[PDB]
Order: sequence, then C-alpha cells, then structure tokens
Amino acid sequence: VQLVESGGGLVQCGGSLRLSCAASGFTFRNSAMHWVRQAPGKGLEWVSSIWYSGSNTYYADSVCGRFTISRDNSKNTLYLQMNSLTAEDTAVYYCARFAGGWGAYDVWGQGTLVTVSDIVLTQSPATLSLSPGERATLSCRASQSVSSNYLAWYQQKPGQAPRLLIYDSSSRATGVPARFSGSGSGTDFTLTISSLEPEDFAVYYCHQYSDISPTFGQGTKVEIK
Amino acid sequence: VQLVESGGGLVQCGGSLRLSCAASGFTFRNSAMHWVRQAPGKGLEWVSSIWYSGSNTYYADSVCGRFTISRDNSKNTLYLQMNSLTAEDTAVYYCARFAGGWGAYDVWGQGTLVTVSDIVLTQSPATLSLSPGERATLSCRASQSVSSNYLAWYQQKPGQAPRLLIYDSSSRATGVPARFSGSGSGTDFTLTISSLEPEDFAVYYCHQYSDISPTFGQGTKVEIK
Repeated sequence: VQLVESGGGLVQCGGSLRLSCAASGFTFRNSAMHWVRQAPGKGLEWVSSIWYSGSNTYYADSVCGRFTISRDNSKNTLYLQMNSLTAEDTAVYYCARFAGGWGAYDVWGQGTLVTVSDIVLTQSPATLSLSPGERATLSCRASQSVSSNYLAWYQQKPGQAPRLLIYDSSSRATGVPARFSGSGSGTDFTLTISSLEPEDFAVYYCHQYSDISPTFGQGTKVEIK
Repeated sequence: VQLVESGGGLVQCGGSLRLSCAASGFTFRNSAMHWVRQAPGKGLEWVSSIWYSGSNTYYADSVCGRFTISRDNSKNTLYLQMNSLTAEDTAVYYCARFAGGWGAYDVWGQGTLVTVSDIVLTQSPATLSLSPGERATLSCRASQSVSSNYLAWYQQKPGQAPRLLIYDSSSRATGVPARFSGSGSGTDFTLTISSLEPEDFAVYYCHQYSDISPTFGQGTKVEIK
C-alpha cells in the first residue's frame, strides 16, 4: 500500500497545475482520498477531500473554487486541479487516506512540491488602554528604511472609513487638531497624541507609500480602560 | 469631493463581482485611483491601482490574475473586476484618492461589503529542548470541546512524510514503541514520550478529525539540548 504524487513544480503568480496521486496496494475505488499540504517552515494544512463517489467534494475555505479534486476509479488515481495559484499556495502536497469509513490518515505519499513566484510595518502596542487627558504614543517599525518619510497615519472608527491624520511623518491633514503629531525617521516612526479626547478612541494604522505597492500596519487599538 | 462604492454583496465560493466607485466633486481625469480592502476584524490591505490612463495598473500578490482594475473617465467611475472569489476575499473594499501626482490617500469612499461562502488546535510548547532519556510532555488545546476518538498525533522528520503515532487520544498505531502515550479529554490532550531516544527528536502535530474539515496543530518541535 503506497501513494505517489506527480505533477507540480514551479509556476507563476496565477498559473495553473494538475496533481496526481497514483494509489497501489489497496482497493482505491471504495476508500476516500484527501490532499494535505505543508508550506515550507510551516505545519500540516488540509486541502481537500473526495469522498468515495465523485460530486461529493469538500475544500478548505482558502482553496475553494480554485482547486478541483477528482478521482479516476479505473486508474486508481486521485487528481487535484490547481488554478489561480498564489505565492501563498506554495507547499509540499501530500495525498492521504484512512481505511474504512472515517478515521485518521494512516497512509501518506512522498509529497510533491509546488512553488509560485515588500516592506513590513510593525505597530506596537497592539492595544493601548488610556483615559482622556493622557498622552497616547504609538510606534511603527519598518523592516527596512523608508525614504524621505513617505509615511502616513490613519484614524478609523467602527463602521466609519479610514481618515488621514498625518502625511510625510510630521505634517497634519486638514481638520486634525493640534494634539496630533508625528515624528521619526528611517525605520521607526511615532504617533503622539498630547491629550486624549472622548472622540480620540479608535484604531490607528501607519501607512508607507514609498514603493508602488504601499503597505499598512496591523493597527493599534486605542481604547478606554 | 466624494466617492461612492457600489456592487458587492454576497457571492458563492468561486463566483465573481465587479465593484464600482462613483466619483464626484473632482475632475476624474487628473488623478489616480486605488482600492484598499479591510477584512472584518483585521487591518487595511492595499489591493490594486490605476495610475492615470488605462494600461498602467498594479496589483497585490494575493490578487494576481484574478482581479482586473479598470476606470472609464467619461462616466466618472472606477471599476474592480473580482473573479475566482475565495473566503479570503470577503472584506469591505474602499476606493481611495490623493491629489496631485502621488501621495497618501486623503479621500476615502464609504466602502462596500463583499462576503464569500472550525476547531483550532493550539500546541504548546513551540520548542522542547531535551536530552535522551528525559520525559517529554506535549499539549494540544482545542478551541472547543472535541470528542475522543477524533484526535491524533503525528511524528514528522525533515524531508519525510507525517507518521501517525496516536489515534483516538490513547490508541497507538502499529509499530509505535510503548514509550509513546496519549491522554486528555474535551479541550486538552497530551502526548507523552517516556524516555527520549535518538530517533525521537522530530516535530509533532496534533490532529482532530471530528468534522469534514479536519484541522492540525501548528506543531511542537523536540530538539536535543
């Protein structure tokens, strides 16, 4: 009882591929077949399952519609139809089966690798618990230096749209009170609120617009305590 | 100066949508548009760009090929062509503007919501630094109660396939030495290695197979000290 994976290799951002699992040593037609993948450096992640007869298919949320799982009973082979491939889909792809109706995967193929061809903004603290009158201070650390302070900060309240507060690190947009000020150079930038008002509690994103592909931080939530 | 987004709503797993941004208060010709999306509960993420006239377009890595960005000056609207939609694409999509040649987004639409059609296994510790002969203990925390007979442990060595060790919390696969043992119920499960041998240093994953969508733990790495 073995499983061998074929197809796969290197593909572009958006290409297409078909994976095959050649199944021997057992009665392919009645068992259930599955695909499990593992990105490099990461953990096992389940891809898809064909459950006995065709047309009874299930996919992970991430690979729905892009991936199609098929079985040819006569050839004892299992198929995976990968379309719209993204860099996040790169991984080693295994096929896996359990004997019987349901259970744990006890047979794993050798796996076949699929490979598909930016600055990072880190914001700290994740949460800021403050009170009015207090001095909020917010940090943004770029994984690389960012030229001539092409950096901005946005305030955003639940349901409302992002609102521009600071552009080019230290200059204030229209309608933003004096309390707001930005500073910092190179890789590290700081957003300072001299005194918090009731209206000031919101999420705050730093934004870099240096290359053609801008980036955002994950946000720092300034909330009451 | 205003921006109104339309289209969007509910789509199936693999469907498509076209987003419209109705632009007033400015001369559409003179400046360039961007789409920024924000999944619910997460931060801003930049999608795509038209830079003045058509054929000058740029996309994010995750949206390669699947999205086409379009604007027609004459009707004062901006278009976003979403295909092959995944659960990862559901979000509020904004259109955004900066005056002049380039800068930070100071004009933001209201956004329009797109929604596209789960036990979490947390493993501790991430790394276990031990020496042969010592006892190892590994934990697996399910985000919700999980029945016995639906939880498994896998051993995996670099360049090899996952190896099934425990099924049904306490039952050992064939050929698994006695030192290995599992335990735990409900939300908490434990893998114990009585005495560590050379062959035992590897990564170890917990696995739950209760629904049609199995899940894996992020892994616990057991390395020599």
